[PDB]
Amino acid sequence: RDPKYPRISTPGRNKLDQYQILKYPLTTESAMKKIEDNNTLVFIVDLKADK
RNA sequence: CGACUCUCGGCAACGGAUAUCUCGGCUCUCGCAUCGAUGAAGAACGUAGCGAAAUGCGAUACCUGGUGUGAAUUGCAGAAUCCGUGAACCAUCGAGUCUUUGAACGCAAGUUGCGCCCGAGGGGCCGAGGGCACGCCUGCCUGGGCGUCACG
Ligand SMILES: [K+]
Ligand SMILES: [K+]
Ligand SMILES: [K+]
Ligand SMILES: [Mg+2]
Ligand SMILES: [Mg+2]
Repeated sequence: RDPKYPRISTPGRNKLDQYQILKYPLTTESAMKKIEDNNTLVFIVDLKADK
């Protein structure tokens, strides 16, 4: 396919950027235990974000 | 005299009739002609400092932009703004955005399951982003058959 015009002309922007992936951290008592016991941060993340 | 039953009146209950209403209904008349593969109608999930629904909107998410008007919104709180490119849960619309779906279109489907191609940008690797259904029309490219021939 070598089209005579592009069907989409908008570049296409990454709407699932880092600010959508990392919404906010968890601050519950269980989540705070993970910080000093297992060097772990708990985050609320987007549903579309994989590991 | 007392209890019980029945009965008459006064006050208090129970219940929601009556009366007066009404941003609703019903009937009639008029004007207009505008949905969708440029993805509709419908369905799902999200979205507010405090929201569940209804209403609105779509990761730009009770809204962005333009224009108009011209000082509010308010249930609470905080911010912004005022002789101004300037408040508004204001009006209107030409600029935008518009998740998962659905005629629904890579293949499926009680699955966010199973594939292939291109590709900014940082040989290979990692990519943001995007393509790949069916029928049909015009043109085009690559082909098949001694089907009809011509010359070698
Ligand atoms: K009585
Ligand atoms: K009445
Ligand atoms: K399967
Ligand atoms: Mg509303
Ligand atoms: Mg489908």
